[PDB]
Amino acid sequence: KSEIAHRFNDLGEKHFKGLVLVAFSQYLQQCPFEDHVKLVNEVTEFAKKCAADESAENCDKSLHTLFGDKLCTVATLRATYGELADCCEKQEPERNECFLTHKDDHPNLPKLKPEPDAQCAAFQEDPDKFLGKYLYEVARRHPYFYGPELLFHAEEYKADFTECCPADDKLACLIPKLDALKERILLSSAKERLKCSSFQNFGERAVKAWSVARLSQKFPKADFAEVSKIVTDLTKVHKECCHGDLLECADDRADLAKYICEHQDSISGKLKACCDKPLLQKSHCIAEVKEDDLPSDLPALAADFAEDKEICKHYKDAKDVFLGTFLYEYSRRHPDYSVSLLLRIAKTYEATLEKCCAEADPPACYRTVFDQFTPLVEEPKSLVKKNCDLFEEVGEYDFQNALIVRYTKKAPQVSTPTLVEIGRTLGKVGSRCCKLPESERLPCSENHLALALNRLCVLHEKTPVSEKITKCCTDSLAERRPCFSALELDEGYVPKEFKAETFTFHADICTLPEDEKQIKKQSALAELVKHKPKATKEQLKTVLGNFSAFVAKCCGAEDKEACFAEEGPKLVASSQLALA
Ligand SMILES: COc1ccc2cc(CC(=O)O)ccc2c1
Ligand SMILES: COc1ccc2cc(CC(=O)O)ccc2c1
Ligand SMILES: COc1ccc2cc(CC(=O)O)ccc2c1
Repeated sequence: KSEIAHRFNDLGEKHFKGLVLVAFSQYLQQCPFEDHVKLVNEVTEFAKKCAADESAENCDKSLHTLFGDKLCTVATLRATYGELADCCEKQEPERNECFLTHKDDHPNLPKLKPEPDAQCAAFQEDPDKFLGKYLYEVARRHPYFYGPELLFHAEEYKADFTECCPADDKLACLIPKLDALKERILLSSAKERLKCSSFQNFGERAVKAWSVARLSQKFPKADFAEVSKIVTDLTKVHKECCHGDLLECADDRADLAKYICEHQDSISGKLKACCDKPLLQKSHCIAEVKEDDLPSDLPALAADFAEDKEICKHYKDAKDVFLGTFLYEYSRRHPDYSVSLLLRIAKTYEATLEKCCAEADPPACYRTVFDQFTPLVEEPKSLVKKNCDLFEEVGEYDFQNALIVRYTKKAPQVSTPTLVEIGRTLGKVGSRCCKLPESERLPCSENHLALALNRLCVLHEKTPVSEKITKCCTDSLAERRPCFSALELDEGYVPKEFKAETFTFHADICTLPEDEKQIKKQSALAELVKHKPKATKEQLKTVLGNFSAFVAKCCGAEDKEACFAEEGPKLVASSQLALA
């Protein structure tokens, strides 16, 4: 009868309000917190009014009709969001489809820096409003954040402020906790942006293929019927809150958590801890659940997928279904393979049957299909061993520096801030994955590379500069990392016009936090590669060493500004000659 009433009844007032605020904040990122709270209230009031008499007028209307109508009431819409105001002319589903399009993944809003004194005072005088502020702030900085996951992260936030506002030291309790949370948000955001990116660019079939591989790894003892059910239900959950249907998304995610936990004995022995937790905790715990031990009775696949004489017959009859089965079974027995590698192997299996089932005697052709996988497995293992050997040797900052040089040579047209952010994110992959048991290194590395490279691809949709990057981002989801790995310096690139002020440093740097200095120095490294792109990585390491030395020296000088002014131009001059 009335959908708005249905969701309000199910989710509760608090969660309904939470998700509705996120939804509004994600669509309208530049509008004030004052304004969003009033739409949140007005909509909520309508849901209560509808939940009372469902037969009331306008209550029959869809969430999209109602949420999109409310978005067109917002003061100064044409002035602030001209691009988004045109959509308000259109009917549904055209209008929401129009809204979704005009979202910003890099809205350049100020860095989210904690103030222990002022925030604790805001939390005390009204916690409900203080938590609302958090949802708003993070939502407009991550327009594709997993809605119910945000409500979960907003509880971690509240848990930190409840612990640290009465405490003796208000900074030393709160500063490293909110930095760890900001770290966790960046990762949750990254995973859920790859999901939405995969829908936008490659489609539902691609997201399903990815989910089959991942869940098969996480739940190896689950039947193919069970894994299919969960993938079907999970893919609909992600499709919904990637498309802004946060009320639908939240309801469906809770149902799937309820399902996985009712059937946990047939799915995995790792879910017992997750299933005895509250609703938001439960959903988060399952999503991040440890992989189940391999079953003793795991079947041999050679007979079914290489030896059997009617494989072509099976394959031809229903391709997507047969391929699903192979993906399911091969992923189950390889928790030591990345998802992208499993999708690569599946695409090589598909290719072998396409070829072999055109020839005179197929069985003799596809008998050795599994041996076509060995080179696909050794390539990534090489790149992980090589990058981890480099990381453990030189550390996060130099490894990051090695990667900024690698990717600035690949895509020198890409902005320095973008190259630096990607180099630094790729550097974290070394820190996170190289320390893990070497069996867990490959999956960790490639699954986090997918996040880092999807970031780069998202930034590159906004400001396209490179046809090589476009091709790597749009061609094939499974072949992305290999595609990016394959890029070399463009021999037809014109070296950056040397601008002296680009490499000019002042005393301002000396007061900066550690990482903020790194960013400034790493920004300079990128600008060096752009001006002298044929310079060896060993040349660049030397020159930036000299830059670091110079900065440390002048920050410790009596007259810091005089030191930068006298030393700086000499260093820049001789740096040009060292990079020949
Ligand atoms: C374990 O950490 C890493 C970090 C960056 C990597 C980059 C690549 C991709 C490339 O070759 O450019 C491959 C493995 C990596 C492993
Ligand atoms: C149903 O089985 C599959 C297996 C591998 C797949 C890989 C991709 C990835 C890509 O096409 O680049 C997409 C769908 C798949 C479906
Ligand atoms: C400051 O520029 C750097 C720093 C460290 C690096 C390490 C490597 C690793 C290597 O030298 O083989 C490569 C480039 C770098 C660039």
